[PDB]
Amino acid sequence: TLLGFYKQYKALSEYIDKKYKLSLNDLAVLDLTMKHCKDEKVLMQSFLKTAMDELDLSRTKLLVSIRRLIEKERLSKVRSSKDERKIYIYLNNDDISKFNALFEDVEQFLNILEHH
Amino acid sequence: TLLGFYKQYKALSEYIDKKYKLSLNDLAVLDLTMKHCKDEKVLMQSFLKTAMDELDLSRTKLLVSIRRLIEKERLSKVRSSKDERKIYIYLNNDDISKFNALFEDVEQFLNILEHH
Repeated sequence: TLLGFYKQYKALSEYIDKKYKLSLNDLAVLDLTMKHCKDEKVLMQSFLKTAMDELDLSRTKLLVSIRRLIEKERLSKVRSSKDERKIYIYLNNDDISKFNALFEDVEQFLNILEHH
Repeated sequence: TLLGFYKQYKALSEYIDKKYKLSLNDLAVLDLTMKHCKDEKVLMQSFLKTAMDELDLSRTKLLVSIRRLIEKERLSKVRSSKDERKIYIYLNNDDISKFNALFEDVEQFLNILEHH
């Protein structure tokens, strides 16, 4: 069951990587943004604080994930308007359908792995 | 369930890393040395062949796990005296003792994690 768990993680991790060019860190971050950012803009700084705390990653590794997500069009960003130093992240409606598709696919691959 | 699994994996990895200075890849390989070089010295080029076959890891990956397991004195190697200067890997009785103590401890921690 240790070895079992190792096979699950490797298979799962290869699947996500070959299919969506994301890591599990990426999916952990994306899932956070769903809870804290559903069609409501959130300041990076505030999100990074919640995120570092909840997922025990470095600030540095989170920004890698956040950049990758926005680069791959799974998460949105906005600057300004008033203050050109406050950046905001958010999930729009297409980001959300994408989120629903990625996780149904990924969670269902995990259900299968959890048997064989 | 996705984030659950991620949490489990993060915690197990960190436990193995902090307490044993090993990775999951290592444990997997060690488990594999236990199904193959418990009773015989085994030729390393022969181990890897059946290792990649059964674990699907990078040859490049395996050679670093093996070497770490020997450096950590959880696996043993010897150099043919006879005609080749080829390398054999094997588990001795101290190694097998360390193997059972290691897997007992890690399986028990995994068991704890799989309840929360």
